[PDB]
Amino acid sequence: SAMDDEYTKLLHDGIQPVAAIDSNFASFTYTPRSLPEDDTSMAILSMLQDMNFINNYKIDCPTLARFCLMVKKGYRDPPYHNWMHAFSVSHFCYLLYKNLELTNYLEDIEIFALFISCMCHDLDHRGTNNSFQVASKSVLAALYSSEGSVMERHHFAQAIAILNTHGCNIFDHFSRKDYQRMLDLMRDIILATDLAHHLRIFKDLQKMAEVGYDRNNKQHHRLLLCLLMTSCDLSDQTKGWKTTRKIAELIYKEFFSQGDLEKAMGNRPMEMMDREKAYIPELQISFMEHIAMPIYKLLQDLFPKAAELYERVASNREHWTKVSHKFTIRGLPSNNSLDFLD
Ligand SMILES: Cc1nc2ccc(C(=O)NCC(C)C)cc2n2c(-c3cc(OC(C)(C)C)ccc3Cl)nnc12
Ligand SMILES: [Mg+2]
Ligand SMILES: [Zn+2]
Repeated sequence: SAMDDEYTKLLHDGIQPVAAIDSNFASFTYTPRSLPEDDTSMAILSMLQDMNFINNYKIDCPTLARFCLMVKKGYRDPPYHNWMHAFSVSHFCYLLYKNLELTNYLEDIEIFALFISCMCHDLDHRGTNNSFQVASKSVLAALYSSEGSVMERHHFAQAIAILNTHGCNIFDHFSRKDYQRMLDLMRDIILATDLAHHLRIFKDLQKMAEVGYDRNNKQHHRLLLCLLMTSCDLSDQTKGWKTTRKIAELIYKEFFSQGDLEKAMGNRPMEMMDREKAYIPELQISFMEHIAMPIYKLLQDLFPKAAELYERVASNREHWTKVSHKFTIRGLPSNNSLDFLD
């Protein structure tokens, strides 16, 4: 068994220093997708240690090692919603911890829950959205469609299934109340990754940012966790052009595969899922304007040091505007043929 061998080294070789992973590993300029996938499990452990969670919560190391590999093994390999997504999302949570002084805003247990939620938040994704679940009458829809957020409820249930696997419950020494609290947090945070959820709380996120964050306000803590989670989920937009270009390729590959399956079921895909209709520059620009930029604008409003993140997202958006003309074929194709017209 490969996982047993991986586990054996992960446990007995010891948790490597974060600075050994990369000199700039804790910088907003670092691209965690640059890390070899074979090194990501060790890096998860390194981050957990560097944030003092292992020490503070007296996490059993054999259990944590098993847990981390189980979570990694719990992602499938669609083009975007795979383990490297969860890892880069978790890495961004670490960056926020290192760069934004979250301990002034959130409880220890809340920040811990956020990071664990980042690792788990897309568990067992099949490369299709919630609507496809319902449309295809999937098992996941049979379970959760009456509640909404079908995939996100599944992601959360998968995280719990991993905890309930023998030798994997990294929380099982917690007090009853802390155990209860952690799982409730993971619920709310993972459910916050449903865009329907974000749209529903957006006015509140705005009011919070307007009046000013009140660390004594429990609803403010919950809203902030949702915002932070969604900013981790979108963190590929905060790197350079190459990263936003690459992730566009990945997510549209994934989208168009869904659309192809929808067409085969005789249904009309959303335009952005339809490879015959989707115009990537416009769709990406729209996603940045309506989803990504307002989330980072909110983050900047709440955290002055998050300003560079918003500015990088806005810049990447402008770069999409600049390259859009390249999606129009001028002259002939690079094979000198108009055969594609037939
Ligand atoms: C690169 C990139 N393009 C996207 C393009 C379109 C959309 C989309 O759903 N548009 C809405 C429909 C109605 C037109 C999302 C996109 N997206 C996300 C994303 C954002 C999410 O929203 C929150 C809850 C804030 C995380 C949730 C899940 C995902 Cl996968 N992540 N990266 C992307
Ligand atoms: Mg998701
Ligand atoms: Zn995600």
